[PDB]
Amino acid sequence: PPGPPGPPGPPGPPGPRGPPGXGPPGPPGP
Amino acid sequence: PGPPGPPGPPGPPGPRGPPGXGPPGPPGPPG
Amino acid sequence: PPGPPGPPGPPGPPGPRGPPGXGPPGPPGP
Repeated sequence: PPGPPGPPGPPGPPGPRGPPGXGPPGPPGP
Repeated sequence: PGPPGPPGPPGPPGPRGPPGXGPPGPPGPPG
Repeated sequence: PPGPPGPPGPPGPPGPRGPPGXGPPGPPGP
């Protein structure tokens, strides 16, 4: 018969970079 | 004597991607 | 007798997309 199965493969590659983040209004003028 | 066994199963997913790179807010109100 | 243990499995899929990034305050008002 065939031999036993081989080993699991390696982890896949990293996922893509996330989306850009979301700043507040600037300071008031004096 | 028999032939090679089947390939192994797929690996797990890769790691989550890195965090993204936000824009400035609007100008402040007038004084 | 059985054959040899089999070849390596394939890589997993890509990981999930990253989270959103972290912006600055806007410019001061006039």
